[PDB]
Amino acid sequence: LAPSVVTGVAQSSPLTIVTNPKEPRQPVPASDGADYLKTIPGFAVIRNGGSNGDPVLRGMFGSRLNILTNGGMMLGACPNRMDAPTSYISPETYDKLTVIKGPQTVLWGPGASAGTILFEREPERFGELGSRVNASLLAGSNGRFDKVLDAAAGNRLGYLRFTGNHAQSDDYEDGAGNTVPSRWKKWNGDVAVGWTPDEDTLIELTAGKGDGEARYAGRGMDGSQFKRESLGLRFVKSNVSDVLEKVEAQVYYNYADHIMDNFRLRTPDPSSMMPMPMASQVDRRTLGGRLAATWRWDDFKLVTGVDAMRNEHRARGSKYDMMTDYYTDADQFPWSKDAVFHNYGAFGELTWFAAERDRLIGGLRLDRASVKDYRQTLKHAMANPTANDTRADTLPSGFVRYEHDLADSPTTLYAGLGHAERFPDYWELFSPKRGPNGSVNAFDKIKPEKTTQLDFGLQYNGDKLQAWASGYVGVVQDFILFSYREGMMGSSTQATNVDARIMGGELGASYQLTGNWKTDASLAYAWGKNSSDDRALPQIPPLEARFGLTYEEGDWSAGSLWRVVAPQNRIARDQGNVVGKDFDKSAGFGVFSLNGAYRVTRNVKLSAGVDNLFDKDYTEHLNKAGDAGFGFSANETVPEPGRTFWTKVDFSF
Ligand SMILES: [Ag+]
Ligand SMILES: [Ag+]
Ligand SMILES: [Ag+]
Repeated sequence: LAPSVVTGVAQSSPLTIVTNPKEPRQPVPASDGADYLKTIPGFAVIRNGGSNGDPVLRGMFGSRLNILTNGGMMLGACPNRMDAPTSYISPETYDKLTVIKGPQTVLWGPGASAGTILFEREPERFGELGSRVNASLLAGSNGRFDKVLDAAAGNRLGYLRFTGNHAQSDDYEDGAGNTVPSRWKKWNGDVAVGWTPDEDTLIELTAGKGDGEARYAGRGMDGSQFKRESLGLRFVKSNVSDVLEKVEAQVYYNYADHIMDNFRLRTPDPSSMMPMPMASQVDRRTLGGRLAATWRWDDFKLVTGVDAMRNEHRARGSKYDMMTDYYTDADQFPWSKDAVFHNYGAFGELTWFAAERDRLIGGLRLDRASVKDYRQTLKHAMANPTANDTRADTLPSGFVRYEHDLADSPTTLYAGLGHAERFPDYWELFSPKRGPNGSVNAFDKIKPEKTTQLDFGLQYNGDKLQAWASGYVGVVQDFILFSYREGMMGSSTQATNVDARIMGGELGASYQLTGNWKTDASLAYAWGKNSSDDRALPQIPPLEARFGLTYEEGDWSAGSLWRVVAPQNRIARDQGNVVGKDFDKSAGFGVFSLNGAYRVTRNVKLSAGVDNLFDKDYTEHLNKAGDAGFGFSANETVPEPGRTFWTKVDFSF
């Protein structure tokens, strides 16, 4: 019953991790989706600045991860992914974060090669007329200050719910006393209206908005705006029949409006490729829906449904007349549409409870994906050879999983085969300046990515000791890979298709030593190989381990955490994704941190922490290369923060 601070999350069900994001996390997160996944073994984060990291799962990056918010899909618009999906998510506003590792589900959209991530909010359960609030404030080093509010009121028949947050930090300092360009600010406000005409019905309308700004240690530009707009409507019916346990319909609309420039959060580097004030605006409009029925009968559960999705991308730039140094901002020009994606899918999952200690699950889905290139020209300007052209493909995926509970031990074993196929996304088709060799551009030739992967592992849910492991081996056909070349002026990317082998796993245990002392540990490993070129895959996080120690008496608790990270010597220089490249073997490091928590009232709880107690100067292997405009050298990557203190108070009524 004693309050805690979360240093790491364990796996509770096979392949499935579930956590409540509202608890204090020990490497305290910069109020961003990617930082709440640091806590779960298998995740790493490309650091861009102080916030807005790009999450990497088992070495896979980007659209290989399926990031859902209330079953809806929010996607960002920057061509260089300053606004990864998780930039718009504020996790402590959500109630449940769950992660399914590997291509082992079909219920939540196409192409979840690496895994799916589901932030949800469970609906209110009001009986009498009533209300509830929970809130939190947080203050830390470097001007870090966060407010979070969650309030609802309603009764048997419906409810109003408000969720909001405001969060900011100024530039942090690394372990050497250098201050890192990394100031950020974020806010969100979202409302939900729910109507529950009887206990077998739920209709809910959601709407919300958010904005932010972020300085980027790399990049060469900063993000001055991250406008989000979201509209959602869903519909749940329970127990409509004896076999038809549930029917869920849902429709959602998301809009991202991003602005990047070099004069609002920095001053234009007078000796770069951008000495002139320049901004670029992009937006992304996303409309999509789901409809699914769950059938339960005998020893079988069956979920069948269809989903659909459209999304569109547009952009406009600034202009700088140079011999009259007059600046025309981007809002003075029209939008140029440049891409439209469509997807329609149909899916089903079947669970056979072969009684007792045996479970067998299989799913399939078939997807029709299509894109149209709307760029009339390229970037001064030249013709686009694929203007108005279209591409489509029909892509099937599916999986089988078997689960076995043992006789003696409280042990579950499991193994699964999964095949997943993913249509290339906006960044793989539109951001590279060159496609495969012999191609007119990326849009024309980049093939879908096809992943076949074997997942297996076990859980020991004993008393005193809980343990879990999950491994994976797989091959990827036509893995989409970026290469960087230096043609004198500027850097130029090239997307290609290669074949890859991948493997790895995570394991962890927590032992309850006494009634007061618990210890736990985790290990995460990833390995990747480009078979086409016989060399390592780029941007693969090195071997990582975490050891925690926690004492809890009555109302209070104290924790320690050691994070130790191996060097990464398997690299692929000048290859990577759309965001970063490999360049140098990384050094290992260890980082130590302390936290404490104390329940004052049944409504008020306190916590505090020191991150990086020993002020270690360290950089992660994945982090982006720092920009020549600031104090960063040649492919030196942005360092991690130095010692930081934080304190937090949680309220609940
Ligand atoms: Ag941008
Ligand atoms: Ag620029
Ligand atoms: Ag310019």
